[PDB]
Amino acid sequence: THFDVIVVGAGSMGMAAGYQLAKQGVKTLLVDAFDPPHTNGSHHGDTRIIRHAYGEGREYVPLALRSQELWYELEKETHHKIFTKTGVLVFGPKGESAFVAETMEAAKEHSLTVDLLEGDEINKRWPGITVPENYNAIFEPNSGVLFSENCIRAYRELAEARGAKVLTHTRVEDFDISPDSVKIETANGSYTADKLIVSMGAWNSKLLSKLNLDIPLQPYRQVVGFFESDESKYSNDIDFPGFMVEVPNGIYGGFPSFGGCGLKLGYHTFGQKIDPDTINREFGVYPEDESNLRAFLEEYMPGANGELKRGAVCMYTKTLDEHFIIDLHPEHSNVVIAAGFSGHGFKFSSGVGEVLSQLALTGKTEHDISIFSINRPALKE
Ligand SMILES: *Cc1cc2c(cc1C)nc1c(=O)[nH]c(=O)nc-1n2C[C@H](O)[C@H](O)[C@H](O)COP(=O)(O)OP(=O)(O)OC[C@H]1O[C@@H](n2cnc3c(N)ncnc32)[C@H](O)[C@@H]1O
Ligand SMILES: [Cl-]
Repeated sequence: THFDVIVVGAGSMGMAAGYQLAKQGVKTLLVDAFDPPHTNGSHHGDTRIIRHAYGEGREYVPLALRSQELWYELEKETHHKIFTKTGVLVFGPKGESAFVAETMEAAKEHSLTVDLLEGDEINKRWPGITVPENYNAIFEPNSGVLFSENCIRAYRELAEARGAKVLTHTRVEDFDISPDSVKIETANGSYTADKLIVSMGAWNSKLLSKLNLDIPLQPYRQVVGFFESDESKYSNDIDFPGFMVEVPNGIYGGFPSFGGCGLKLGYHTFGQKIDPDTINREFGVYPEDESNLRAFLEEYMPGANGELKRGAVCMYTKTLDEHFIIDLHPEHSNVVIAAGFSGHGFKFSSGVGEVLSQLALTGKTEHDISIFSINRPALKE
């Protein structure tokens, strides 16, 4: 059967696209190597931060705000839990974090609601945080935490109810693009459509070559740990925030304990360079997995440094400039690419689903996606 649209990779981006297409009666096939949500890609480990005031760049702010509204819409549409409004705390040494400074500029440029705090004020407001007096902070009360696996699961169920088809456990191996149609090849059969969306996560770094693209995309092994914590300090129930922070040796992101699961932490600016088909997905096989996390906790969040309850191993896919790629294929207007989310895309996946649907159906989008151009110089070595 010939589809209107085929999505290859039904993960964060692809499943959101599938939902957007299905809701409009577009006949859509999604193909995934596994059965999303799953633990082999970039979307597991339960939780993801969404921030609006954006330390990676003030220009992501409208897409973040649109995505936030889309997440509230999803919360209303499903029985799965989507979002909890933890707020997000950003801190770092005063005058020595570009990330903090840009987050502050973004909030002023877009009139976001934030609180500015420094030093002992941070430690006083949130028992359990111990920063030096020379640190400053910006706290965003209305952003928070997404349950990422639930997001994908909900978009899947909703899309499928509207007639989208999802072909699981099926790896796309090659492509054949014509001026007026697209074709995918798999071990389970070949499929055709009018339009293609390519959203294969870390595997974009191996298979975009089949579409005659040569773009630096490096996959990285990124672990997270959940730690037994003082629940009187670090529980969501006592308003402990989500956080993304810069310290002299890099950026860390974390989450309050939800229902006693433990504070969750990840070291964002370091990971191992890997291949997605040979990555070691067992937490704790390198001593850095646990040690890098406790190095942060014992300094800054000392009551959240108990027994390791749970670990996970996830992948980032970085571009050279760490900005996304969201665009048409330069040689094929019937092919849409979503790649290179550089460890910070999940929060936008709802909005990206909308962009991808518009690009597929119309070749354009109402969103400003200029900074994510596939033709930009900074993508290339
Ligand atoms: C790993 C990670 C990422 C992350 C994060 C912490 C960790 C440890 N923290 C984040 C945060 O707090 N907030 C945020 O906004 N983002 C954060 N991230 C990044 C984010 O999770 C990623 O940027 C995002 O998930 C990327 O999504 P994308 O849709 O690109 O990737 P995916 O969900 O893995 O989906 C890809 C799918 O493609 C399928 N696949 C692969 N190969 C094939 C083939 N050949 N054929 C068909 N399907 C294929 C995969 O199976 C997967 O489902
Ligand atoms: Cl990523």
